[PDB]
Amino acid sequence: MELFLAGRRVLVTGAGKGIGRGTVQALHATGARVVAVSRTQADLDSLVRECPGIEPVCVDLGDWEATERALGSVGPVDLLVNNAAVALLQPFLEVTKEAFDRSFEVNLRAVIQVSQIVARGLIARGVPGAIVNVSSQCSQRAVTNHSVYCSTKGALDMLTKVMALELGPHKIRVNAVNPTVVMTSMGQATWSDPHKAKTMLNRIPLGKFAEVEHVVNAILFLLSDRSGMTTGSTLPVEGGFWAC
Amino acid sequence: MELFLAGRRVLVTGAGKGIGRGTVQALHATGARVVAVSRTQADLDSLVRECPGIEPVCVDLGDWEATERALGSVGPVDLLVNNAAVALLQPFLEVTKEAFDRSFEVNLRAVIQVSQIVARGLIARGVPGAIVNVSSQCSQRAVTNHSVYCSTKGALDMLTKVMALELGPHKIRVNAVNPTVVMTSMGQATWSDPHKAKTMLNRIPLGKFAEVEHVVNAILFLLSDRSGMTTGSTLPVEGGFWAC
Amino acid sequence: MELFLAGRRVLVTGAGKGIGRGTVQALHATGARVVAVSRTQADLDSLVRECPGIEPVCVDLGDWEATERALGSVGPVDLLVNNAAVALLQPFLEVTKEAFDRSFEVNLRAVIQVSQIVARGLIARGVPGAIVNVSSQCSQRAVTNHSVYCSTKGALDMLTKVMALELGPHKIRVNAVNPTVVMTSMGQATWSDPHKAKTMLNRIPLGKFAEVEHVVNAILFLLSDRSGMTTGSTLPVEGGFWAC
Amino acid sequence: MELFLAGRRVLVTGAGKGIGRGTVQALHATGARVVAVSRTQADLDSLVRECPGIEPVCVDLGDWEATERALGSVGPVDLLVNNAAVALLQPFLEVTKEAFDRSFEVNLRAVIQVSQIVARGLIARGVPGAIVNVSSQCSQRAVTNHSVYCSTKGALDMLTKVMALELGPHKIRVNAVNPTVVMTSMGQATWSDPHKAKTMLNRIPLGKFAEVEHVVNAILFLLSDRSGMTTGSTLPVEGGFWAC
Ligand SMILES: NC(=O)c1ccc[n+]([C@@H]2O[C@H](COP(=O)([O-])OP(=O)(O)OC[C@H]3O[C@@H](n4cnc5c(N)ncnc54)[C@H](OP(=O)(O)O)[C@@H]3O)[C@@H](O)[C@H]2O)c1
Ligand SMILES: NC(=O)c1ccc[n+]([C@@H]2O[C@H](COP(=O)([O-])OP(=O)(O)OC[C@H]3O[C@@H](n4cnc5c(N)ncnc54)[C@H](OP(=O)(O)O)[C@@H]3O)[C@@H](O)[C@H]2O)c1
Ligand SMILES: NC(=O)c1ccc[n+]([C@@H]2O[C@H](COP(=O)([O-])OP(=O)(O)OC[C@H]3O[C@@H](n4cnc5c(N)ncnc54)[C@H](OP(=O)(O)O)[C@@H]3O)[C@@H](O)[C@H]2O)c1
Ligand SMILES: NC(=O)c1ccc[n+]([C@@H]2O[C@H](COP(=O)([O-])OP(=O)(O)OC[C@H]3O[C@@H](n4cnc5c(N)ncnc54)[C@H](OP(=O)(O)O)[C@@H]3O)[C@@H](O)[C@H]2O)c1
Repeated sequence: MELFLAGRRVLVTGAGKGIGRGTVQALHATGARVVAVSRTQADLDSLVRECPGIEPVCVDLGDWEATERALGSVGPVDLLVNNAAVALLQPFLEVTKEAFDRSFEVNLRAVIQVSQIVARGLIARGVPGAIVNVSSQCSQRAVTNHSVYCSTKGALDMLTKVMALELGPHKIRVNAVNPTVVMTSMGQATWSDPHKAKTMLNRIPLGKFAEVEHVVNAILFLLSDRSGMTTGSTLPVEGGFWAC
Repeated sequence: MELFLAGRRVLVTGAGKGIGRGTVQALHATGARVVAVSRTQADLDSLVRECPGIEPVCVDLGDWEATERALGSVGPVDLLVNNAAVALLQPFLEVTKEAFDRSFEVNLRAVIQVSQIVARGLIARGVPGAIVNVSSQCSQRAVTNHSVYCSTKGALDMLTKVMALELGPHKIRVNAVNPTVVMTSMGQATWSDPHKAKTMLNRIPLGKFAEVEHVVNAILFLLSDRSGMTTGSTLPVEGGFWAC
Repeated sequence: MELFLAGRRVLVTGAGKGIGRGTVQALHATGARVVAVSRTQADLDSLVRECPGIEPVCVDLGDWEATERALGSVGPVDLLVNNAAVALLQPFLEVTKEAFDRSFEVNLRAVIQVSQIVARGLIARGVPGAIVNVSSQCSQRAVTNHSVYCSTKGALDMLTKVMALELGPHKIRVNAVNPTVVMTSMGQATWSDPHKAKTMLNRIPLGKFAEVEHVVNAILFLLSDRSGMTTGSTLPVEGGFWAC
Repeated sequence: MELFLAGRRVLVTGAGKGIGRGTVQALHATGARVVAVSRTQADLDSLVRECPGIEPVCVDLGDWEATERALGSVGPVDLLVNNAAVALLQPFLEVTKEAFDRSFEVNLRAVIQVSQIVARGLIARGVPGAIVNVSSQCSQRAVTNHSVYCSTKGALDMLTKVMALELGPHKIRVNAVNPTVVMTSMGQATWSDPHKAKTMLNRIPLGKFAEVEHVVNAILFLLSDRSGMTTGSTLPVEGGFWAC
């Protein structure tokens, strides 16, 4: 199934590691032009060696002012993957103002700002496009010590819906993907305990956590014209965790 | 994106018309071996002329005993699309025992029976597979005169979930697709009035009804290993109707 | 908080045992006039001794023709609790035509028929009313061996929604309550194993199953004018099971 | 139905106007002791005249530091209603950093902080309690120019779920209410146009917007032991808007 992603310009946030990195790798492989945005220079340096031709942008996306300046003259961008996020885990009764603020600045505010920059561009050019927001299984199911992170992802699901409503007339589709634990730096920080992960694994009908490739495939399908009547959705990549 | 559907054996119900017909057409074009099951012989005759080498099975899927007999020695089936359904529309206070019975027999009990036949075969062979159930935007939003139809589709969503739970350990994924109005015989029976369709259209961010191709694309993605951590889901093909 | 249920005429199905029995008991204590409908005569005999002045109607609600005949001259009914149901548990691959048919006949088609009888009466009289459908935590989460039962309850949720839509203009509200395990004959048939119940209990934030009183309280709130802008809803009585 | 709210100490945020004000009025009428928290002194002055004995606290709840200082020695609080919110409406492509920040500080961060203060108190005293979060119909359905406000409410729904999970062991229930337009200063700012409200009204089965009394009744029921197995829920007070 040809997705018709070849030659199109794609911006990926949180491109340094895990899902964002895999997404840049897949897009570069299929002949897309990629803008790779991430917080840590070393991650972008190695990525550009692996994927020659991608345009690295090193910026902290929790910084509205710095984001605007860095994504300033990004150029035409046809397709957008909002993947950058932080998981700042604290028991509810220990949540701090600082962890709340940081989480919403990165996981949600930056989704607004980057998507605005991309959408404005598409509309000015009079051309259709697509946005995928990387949410989570946790966007619709609570997990201990994830009050902030779950709230950002629940917010992100709804944000996705409003964006879909308002951008649909401009032929811009906006979807979310919702993965279970993916063993990456985030995933194997706290799910690295074989029995903390055990209780969750028992709740997953397919009996396993998600690979980066599972998430990337879902993102690519949602970016493509193959999903041309899908907008405002939350596509689960969690092995049936939501079902039971 | 290669879906790896070439050579696999696929059974599609309600193959005679609309979405099921389009699904047969797409699968045959990609090199799958198809078992086309539908109620009306003429539909199947023409489809075999269009798609030489498909195996037609003419049966009324509302008939448990006749389905068992017809789908008896169907052979190895790796993939299953449960698409046959009836939309018997009556105001709630006019709902009849007959309309209820027929609707549940075709729209749900046949999903069980045909899925058992295929699943039992997969388990005997010890091989993975996938099932797609064609649901509806109505599975989750009520529409006047659709009390029975809405209930079958709401049931079918939850059926998809239990099937996902129980078949997951056998590496069989089970997903639903949930289209808005598709202008087919069913779609353009009652949504043929330009203002009955107008109120719904105003609720769709993408400002249009779904084409058969939109639904087939989602089906083919959910059948393929590209959607390998998606099970128990309800993938909307409704232009954003659920979102707003 | 006065619910203004004194003097109103209430019909309750499955009144013989568990939740329906408790509902009759509570309503009779508050001064409602109750029509108690249930399958087994002995259950109704004892309940009328406990609750003198209730009107017993012994009928099998799975029988459309017999229900029509029994609920024929029931008289003015202002409020309706659809509680009768069967839990026929079979592994998915063991589901039978008979179990499916029985389950849908009692759990759903009877909800339609009894609701039509009451609603038609309300509309003829030109007076407002309310209907409560007793659903399940299973309406929205799959449980092994509950493919049929889960599907009836998933259907019943969506039925509640269409009924709410169509009856709203007649000032008739229609809501569902969705309890977790309630230790009654149904609840303590299969959840009687202390470790089968253990895995579910660990998923309930309140760390316990529901008492009959919990469910009756939610029913009575949804019947009263206190819930006057609530219709089409699914009120969980599951200790937080859906939330996590 | 006695709710057993008499004599218990209840804190209500956004008590100055609309739903929060009605809630203080109802609680004061039933004999509860009320802490009334709101931004504008004049609103609290008049409230205390209407409801002698309530403890006014004038504070901007978007200010973490000022909140901590003001709700410092509040005293024992048994029950909590988080109602303060701002609706800062902007088209998606016009959303500003300032409107995002303000909305999340008030609508969500303050819910965290106030609920922490109350919960810590309950736990220190070893006593059960209840929290109700005033969300919205918009928490699960997108509305034009409400991207920020819808995202706060979607976040609030999820927050409610995590809080329910973590506080359930401490016998603290946490629920949300989700009203449609209530004609208050917020409601009749933008829904004051008789045809902007017309499209929404047509989508409401009960054919009307919510009164303050509808919301207050739902809050009281969720605060009471009558809803003793309900936690992590989102109780709609939107006349069936979600159903169709
Ligand atoms: N694995 C899981 O448990 C899991 C589950 C469900 C959903 N998700 C979601 O999946 C997505 C990807 O997560 P992952 O597991 O791939 O995480 P990861 O391995 O931690 O990758 C996240 C990437 O985002 C970048 N990033 C974070 N904050 C940033 C900021 N302020 N500015 C610029 N870049 C920033 C990170 O950079 P630095 O490392 O340089 O900070 C990193 O390159 C997220 O949206 C996450 O919420 C993850
Ligand atoms: N089109 C829409 O508006 C819409 C919207 C939401 C969901 N859906 C769902 O999409 C699927 C496809 O519908 P469609 O629009 O393509 O409908 P269609 O054009 O009416 O085609 C339905 C096909 O299923 C077959 N079928 C029906 N009952 C059968 C039975 N008892 N045994 C064997 N075959 C049977 C029909 O055969 P005969 O014609 O010979 O009876 C027909 O070939 C269904 O599951 C439907 O509910 C459709
Ligand atoms: N308890 C749980 O675990 C649980 C959990 C989630 C949801 N629910 C739902 O809660 C409701 C009440 O169940 P329960 O636990 O109270 O069950 P129960 O203790 O088994 O009582 C069910 C009552 O309904 C009656 N009934 C069943 N079929 C009938 C028929 N065809 N015609 C007339 N009466 C009939 C039964 O009569 P006979 O006994 O004479 O057959 C019995 O009096 C149902 O809608 C059930 O699905 C229960
Ligand atoms: N009516 C609707 O359209 C509608 C619909 C669905 C849900 N809701 C929700 O219902 C709840 C009540 O809204 P309403 O219609 O009653 O609104 P309202 O009439 O505007 O009342 C909101 C109250 O909250 C107070 N408040 C706002 N920000 C505050 C802050 N930073 N610190 C302290 N107090 C603050 C307001 O004070 P000032 O006026 O002094 O700022 C006011 O007294 C909210 O959670 C709202 O989101 C409203």
